[PDB]
Order: sequence, then C-alpha cells, then structure tokens
Amino acid sequence: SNSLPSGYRFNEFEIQEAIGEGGFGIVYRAYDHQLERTIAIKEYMPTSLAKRNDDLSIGLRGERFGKTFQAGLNSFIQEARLLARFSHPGLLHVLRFWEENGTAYMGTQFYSGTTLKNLQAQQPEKIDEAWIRRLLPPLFSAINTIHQEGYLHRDISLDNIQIQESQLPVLLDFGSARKEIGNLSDETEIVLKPGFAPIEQYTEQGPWTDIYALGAVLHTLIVGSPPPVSVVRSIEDSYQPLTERRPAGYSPELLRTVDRALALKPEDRPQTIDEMAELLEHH
Ligand SMILES: Nc1ncnc2c1ncn2[C@@H]1O[C@H](COP(=O)(O)OP(=O)(O)O)[C@@H](O)[C@H]1O
Repeated sequence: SNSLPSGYRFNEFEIQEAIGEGGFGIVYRAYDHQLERTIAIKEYMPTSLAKRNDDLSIGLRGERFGKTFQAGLNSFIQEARLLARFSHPGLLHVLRFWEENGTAYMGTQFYSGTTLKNLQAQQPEKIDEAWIRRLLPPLFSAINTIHQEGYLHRDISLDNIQIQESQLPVLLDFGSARKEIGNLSDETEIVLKPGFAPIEQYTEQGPWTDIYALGAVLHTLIVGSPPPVSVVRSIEDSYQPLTERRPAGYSPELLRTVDRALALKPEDRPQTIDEMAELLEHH
C-alpha cells in the first residue's frame, strides 16, 4: 500500500483509514475536527507514474512521466469541479479540494456501504428483480441530473456505484484522471470499460451513451457478466436478448428494458433516462 497512515493530519482533517486503493487514487475515511464529522478524502495517486516519498509527499517514478502526471492531476481537478456543480443525494458531494504533497485532494461526503461490484461479488443473493426495481429510481435520478445540466458520465459500471446501507446508490467517480492518463500514455485498456462502453465511445455521444452502460450494469446484475464488447457486436452481434435467455425470477418487462438499453446503435436505445424509466411501466 502507498497510503497515508492513520493519524496523518491535513490541518483540521485526520486520516482514519485507507478504505480504497486503486491504480489511480486512494480513498480514505477521515475526520474533520472543526466540524466534528466523518468525511472521505480522495488522493490522486497514479501508481504507474508516481511513488510515495519518505516524507509522504508524492514524487515521479521517472522524469519522463511529468507531463502525463500533470494532465491526470488537471483532469482530477476538473472532475472535482464537475461534481461540485451538484447537490444531489445520488451524486458524490464534494466538500473540500486542495493541493499538497505534490498531488491533489478532494474532501467529500462519506458514504456508508460498498460498491455495487463488491455487493454483487459478496451478496449476489440480495440482488433480485425487486431490489433492482428499488435501485433504479434513485439511480435514474442521479444520472438524469448529470444529463440535465449538459454533461455525460461516460464511465458507468458496477465499480463506481456505491450502495449505501440504506441501499440508495451514489455515483462516485467519472474516471477522468485515469482516462486522461490512458489516452496520453496509449494505455487504451484503462480508457473504456469493455462490455459497458457502447460503440460510439470507441470513436454521436449523448444520454444514450450512459443508458447503454446502465443496461450493461443491469445485465451484469441479472446474469452475472456484462454483454459482449460493443465493437465485437458491431461486426457480428452475438448478444442474446435477455427476453430469450429468460433468467429465472425476472419479468419480461425488466428484461426488455435491459435489452433496449443495450441496443447496438444509439438511435435504437431509449434516448433519455425518462424514456428508459417509462419502459418499466405498464406492468
Ligand atoms: N465518498 C466515499 N465514501 C465512502 N466510500 C467511498 C467514497 N468514495 C469511494 N469510496 C470507496 O472506495 C473504494 C475504492 O476501491 P476499492 O476497490 O475498495 O479498493 P481496495 O481494493 O483497496 O478495497 C470503494 O470500495 C468505494 O466504496
């Protein structure tokens, strides 16, 4: 682990535990001693570019990585600014942003629970149609709020949807820094998410781009894995509609909603979140 230790201080903030560590940042449970509340802190930390120094600042692993490191940092800042536009229960709420230690930090609201990816791995028996139909209204609302302000998410999968103990979802992360680093470094494999990214993301984008990825999330919850990579589908579509697979315990109405979200071409999908939600009605 490259994480700051428990007890580390940023003025009034104290690190309590590193609770998430990926290749591009570290998430900490932390405590604000001024406001006496638990928060999360997200630290930009691209491990392929940078390492932890003895004084716990961040330094480049090689001088050739400086431009890509700074571009990732700039994208991290821009993502914090985008999230700072919203005050919505289903979108990560940005409290704090600052630069220190050669990197950058976002202080955010602390959310209970775990990611949808971890819930699906640990308690797949909890995920049934009734649970999915309770998940969708707040998840729809969160995505639609992004869309209504003129933005797209473009990185939806199970990994960046938090499921709180209340079961309410939170969108945590748009992958901006990761995706910028991948584009600049020709590490294409960290830019799009195979099976979740629709065809128009591989090089025309709009709400239907996020709707496809949400369809792919739902497909993963229902049958356990995402649909085929969209570029492979565009050559020869081996996607088997869920209405034909008929997984046990799932209604044609929900299965058809997933299939429509996963329509290969953008124009054949629901065009807005509201359109997709309307598909779940009439039953
Ligand atoms: N604002 C937040 N509040 C609470 N948890 C968060 C917040 N932002 C991110 N997380 C958590 O950070 C984790 C990031 O990656 P994860 O896969 O857990 O790494 P690790 O392999 O170290 O467990 C996720 O589990 C997610 O639940």
